[PDB]
Amino acid sequence: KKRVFSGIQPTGILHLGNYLGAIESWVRLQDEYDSVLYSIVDLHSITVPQDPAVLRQSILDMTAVLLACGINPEKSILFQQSQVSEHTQLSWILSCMVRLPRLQHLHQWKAKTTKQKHDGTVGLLTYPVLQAADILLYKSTHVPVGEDQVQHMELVQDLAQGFNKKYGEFFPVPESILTSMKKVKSLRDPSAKMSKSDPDKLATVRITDSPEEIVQKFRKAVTDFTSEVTYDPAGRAGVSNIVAVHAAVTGLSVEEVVRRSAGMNTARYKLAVADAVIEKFAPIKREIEKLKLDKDHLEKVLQIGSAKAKELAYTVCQEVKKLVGFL
Amino acid sequence: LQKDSKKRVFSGIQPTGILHLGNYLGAIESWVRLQDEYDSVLYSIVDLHSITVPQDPAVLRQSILDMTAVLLACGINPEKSILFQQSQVSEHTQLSWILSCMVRLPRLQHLHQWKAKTTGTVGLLTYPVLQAADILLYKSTHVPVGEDQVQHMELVQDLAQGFNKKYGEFFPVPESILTSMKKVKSLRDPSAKMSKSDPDKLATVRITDSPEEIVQKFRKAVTDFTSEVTYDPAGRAGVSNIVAVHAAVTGLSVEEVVRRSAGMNTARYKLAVADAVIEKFAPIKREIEKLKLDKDHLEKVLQIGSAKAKELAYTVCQEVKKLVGFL
Ligand SMILES: Nc1ncnc2c1ncn2[C@@H]1O[C@H](COP(=O)(O)OP(=O)(O)OP(=O)(O)O)[C@@H](O)[C@H]1O
Ligand SMILES: Nc1ncnc2c1ncn2[C@@H]1O[C@H](COP(=O)(O)OP(=O)(O)OP(=O)(O)O)[C@@H](O)[C@H]1O
Ligand SMILES: CNC1=NC(=O)[C@H]([C@H](C)c2c[nH]c3ccccc23)O1
Ligand SMILES: CNC1=NC(=O)[C@H]([C@H](C)c2c[nH]c3ccccc23)O1
Ligand SMILES: [Mn+2]
Ligand SMILES: [Mn+2]
Ligand SMILES: [Mn+2]
Ligand SMILES: [Mn+2]
Repeated sequence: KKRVFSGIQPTGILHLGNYLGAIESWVRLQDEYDSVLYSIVDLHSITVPQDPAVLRQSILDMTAVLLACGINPEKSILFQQSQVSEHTQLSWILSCMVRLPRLQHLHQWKAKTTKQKHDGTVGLLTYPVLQAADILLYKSTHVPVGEDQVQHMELVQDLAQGFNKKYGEFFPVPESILTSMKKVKSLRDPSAKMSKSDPDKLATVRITDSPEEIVQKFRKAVTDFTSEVTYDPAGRAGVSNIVAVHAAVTGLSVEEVVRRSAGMNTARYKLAVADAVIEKFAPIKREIEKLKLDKDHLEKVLQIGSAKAKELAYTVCQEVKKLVGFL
Repeated sequence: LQKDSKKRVFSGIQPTGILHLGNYLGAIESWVRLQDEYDSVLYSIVDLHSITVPQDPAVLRQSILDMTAVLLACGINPEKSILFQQSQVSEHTQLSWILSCMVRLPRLQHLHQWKAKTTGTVGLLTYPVLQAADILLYKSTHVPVGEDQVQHMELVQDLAQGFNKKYGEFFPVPESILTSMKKVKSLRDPSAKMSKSDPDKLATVRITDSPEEIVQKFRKAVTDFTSEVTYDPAGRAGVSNIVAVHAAVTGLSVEEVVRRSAGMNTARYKLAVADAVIEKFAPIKREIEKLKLDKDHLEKVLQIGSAKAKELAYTVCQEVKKLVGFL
């Protein structure tokens, strides 16, 4: 059977990259596939230190945001990763199949400075394995992610294959789902992806930002000194990112938005894109504001989702234990 | 040093391999005794730990049953202690993940066990973290182990303290219990500990060994060619190990066995120790043989024990989750 799985960390506020890279896919997917699971991955969150009150609130906030984006709990299973014990159990098993250098040499770790590598947690080092577990546990076939997680998907595939080699065919080898906006760039540093953890508030366009805030971020967005608007990602990273965003939020092609902007300079154009983003977000923000007020419902939503996931997970984990030799 | 009110003993053994003199003198004998000295005692067959070395599932399966027989035979009493299967309690890996988010890679890399085995998997690298979780999960205060695990125990204490520093005093900082026989030496290499994983059958005195086998192993035991029997670990490692075993099995002191052996050559002396070991093991071996006959009973003992552990564990893990911010 086919099944979609994807995850998002509760920490920070959901932004334009998350939305274009993945969340939009999630919403579409729920109507295309019979079985769909979306997880707020709180376990992944703590790979970096979290304040407990902040984390608790982020989970609630993310729940509101996802619902506001269109995730329907009648159609998908929206759940809290920590509430399903099986994730870590499978992760352990998987970790017994992975050599340390495989993890060390993943770009997301490898890129770090020697110091940063000395400072990061073992959880941070190992999250791809947990990620593999999150996916494999439900025998998922399709996984929507951003570009930064592609390498991890290969590991997930290798893990499925490796388990299968040993114990016989058990796990489907999952496939990534990527969008054109797989790597939305930071507004302030177009070399970098847009991130929830970016300390620079200007860089990141959040779902909950005011129109005034969004316009300002686009006003401050780094471009270049060419007046005309063109799409040229190698040449003009910031402008191209902005154009791409525009195309994505409008449903027009890059070629069309560039066409429509003739005679408009970048500076003006950037504010246009901001207006487009504001429109796309606006209904979502209205719903979030409504949802934020009923904590109980948000908690209930996760609880029920978590119960549904647990039923699925328990069954698989028992099968896994038998294959391994535990039972 | 241990000044928490509720005392609890925790210890674990890997199902894989054949229990040997070092396991028995180092740990297992202790366990039996402890079950009478402490009101709460947990002994875990740590199957999760075994798979840090790839296992054949049939072999692992059988190993678990066999370890259960061996422990019962040694005198572990399931109405006095909780004898359980690690894998049946999901909380261990849950806690382990959280702890792994509080430790850095170099700390793990520098551990002697890791360095020794890898001169290697993520699971192997991180077993000490799981070990900490195994202990901490039950708010255990006392941990009987051999010498080879002492370094790991210092990490367990550090992890408890780390968690406590962050979230408030929650975990007791456990203490090792060590015997005189904390490092029983290999009969063929007195510089090395006796190990289940040692390929050289002669080095290892197994619980299931025959009297002829045991006598031969002592006969072949490596030692010096000084005729008299003395205790001198620095200068006479092999002989001293044999003397120490003799004293442990008999209940007599090292100083006493040496005096009684006055007028005895080393060769005859070694065989005398062998006889003493055979006698100690003989009832245990008979019971093992009997217990192996009823697999349903062995399975049921673990099942019952695992259910008891699960209830204890669930309660703690929920508390931990609240502290962390998951709940
Ligand atoms: N700039 C981006 N463009 C497209 N997709 C993205 C972008 N940033 C994150 N994603 C995707 O969003 C999903 C959730 O990732 P995550 O929760 O780590 O968000 P994040 O913005 O990277 O936050 P953090 O900075 O805390 O890691 C993943 O599939 C990830 O690939
Ligand atoms: N030679 C020894 N002397 C005393 N205690 C030992 C000895 N070897 C192991 N132990 C103890 O026995 C317990 C179980 O360890 P374990 O199950 O790993 O046995 P092992 O013989 O080391 O097997 P392996 O070689 O597969 O690791 C631990 O507390 C360990 O410290
Ligand atoms: C720091 N952990 C992490 N970052 C990521 O981008 C992934 C995401 C959040 C993730 C965790 N489990 C998943 C399962 C399927 C798709 C994405 C994820 O994990
Ligand atoms: C390979 N894993 C491992 N080797 C050891 O000696 C320890 C033992 C078996 C262990 C696992 N969990 C424990 C909790 C308390 C005391 C010992 C252990 O772990
Ligand atoms: Mn991320
Ligand atoms: Mn419009
Ligand atoms: Mn060992
Ligand atoms: Mn006797």
